[PDB]
Amino acid sequence: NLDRSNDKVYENVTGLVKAVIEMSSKIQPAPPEEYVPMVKEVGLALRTLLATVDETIPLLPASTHREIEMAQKLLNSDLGELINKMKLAQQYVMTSLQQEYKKQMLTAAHALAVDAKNLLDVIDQARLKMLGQTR
Repeated sequence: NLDRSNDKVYENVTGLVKAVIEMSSKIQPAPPEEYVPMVKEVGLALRTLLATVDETIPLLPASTHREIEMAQKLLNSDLGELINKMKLAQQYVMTSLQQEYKKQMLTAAHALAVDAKNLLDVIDQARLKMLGQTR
């Protein structure tokens, strides 16, 4: 119901989600020299999203602000948890425990994606309350 043609928030949340998805789908058959740069991708995507959000806050109801900020905070946290796991799977490279730590990357990542999506919903709301939509 909201025109997206010039909605970066959306556009960026979409990138972040894709980054995750493509990483989580290429993860199992892959080596560290392949999944680290993938994770870096997620980061860059997350970073870009966050900046965009920052500039958007100044144009949304002071009310919402707090939540959006909290939501932002989570996203960062998530990425970290991901990076930690990535380091782990990186350590136990060719071993009996690699394919197991990778599954933890998967979980971390998926969380990131879910929260990224919620950030969108929170902001989508601000946008609607601001544009003055009915009940």
